[PDB]
Amino acid sequence: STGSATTTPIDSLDDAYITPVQIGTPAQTLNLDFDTGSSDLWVFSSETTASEVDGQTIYTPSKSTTAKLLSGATWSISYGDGSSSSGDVYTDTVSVGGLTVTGQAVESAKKVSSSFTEDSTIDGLLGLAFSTLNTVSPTQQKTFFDNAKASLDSPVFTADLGYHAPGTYNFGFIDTTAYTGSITYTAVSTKQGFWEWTSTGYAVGSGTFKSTSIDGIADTGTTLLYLPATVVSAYWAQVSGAKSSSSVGGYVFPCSATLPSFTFGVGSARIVIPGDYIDFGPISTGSSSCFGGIQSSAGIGINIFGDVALKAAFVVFNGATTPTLGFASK
Ligand SMILES: CN1CCCc2cc(CN)ccc21
Repeated sequence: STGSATTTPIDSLDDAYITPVQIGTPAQTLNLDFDTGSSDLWVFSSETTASEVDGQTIYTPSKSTTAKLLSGATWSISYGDGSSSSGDVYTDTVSVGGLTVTGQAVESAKKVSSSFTEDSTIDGLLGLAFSTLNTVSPTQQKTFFDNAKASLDSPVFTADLGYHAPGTYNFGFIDTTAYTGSITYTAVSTKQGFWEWTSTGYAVGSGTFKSTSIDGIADTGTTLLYLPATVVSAYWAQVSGAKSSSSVGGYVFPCSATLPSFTFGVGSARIVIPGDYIDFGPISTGSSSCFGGIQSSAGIGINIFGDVALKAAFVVFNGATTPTLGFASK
């Protein structure tokens, strides 16, 4: 089997991407945020505290003839920014782009943090990291991809995120028309539950490539590119007037600036992030200070190749017995 679904930016900055997901029978379509940095499929639901729902589409398990309470199971996830959601668990039929999994754990939110309530376009997250990170207790549950894997033509999914435009998540096949050149594959460590890999270096604009190992994760659920402070300082030093602002929470730059590209290495290959992809717009409406798309990871504990980096590439998440990541230009 295969599946193919379009993923659409939630706003004009590409802060996140939503993909329609069919849950239950008859289908209830929710727009979920496919997250390769986490491993829970959770949704706003008829069980979510009413004051914490503000415009999201909800899953109502009592209206699905295939929903079944997973007795005794609860979940609770804290994200890296401090956001959180928790609740109970149903199993139900879940389909993405024509690919159907029966018995998928659908984690129904009873509580969500304000950051989620405020995002009316996101109806939940569909985790695509390794199932070892799934938070369901007392019986950990598998991700949608893990459940689908054996049925897929090939045990892979691909992320092809658009810049200011829709893109595609495919399951079970490589679309060889979706990228240019060849795909360069690189090793993955699953020891932390992430799609963790080592970039071979970077360049700023037309500058020379610096060969240096940068361990990080491929994370579709994070917006920005978080890299070591040395790398990030080298990037922003090429933007006149750019500076790190403790009050704003990162590097900012004059909105009148033209930003240089940023290149990262994948083995001997190179992925170029155009300068425009690094502009996240005014820090507040009407400001002439703009927020940068490359930020320091120093306070995180891990480097994160988020959407800023991934949308410059066609990315293969190869879930074979020994997983690997593939990157191609496009
Ligand atoms: C608060 N917020 C809502 C928008 C989508 C989303 C995704 C993640 C996963 N990195 C964390 C928070 C969050």
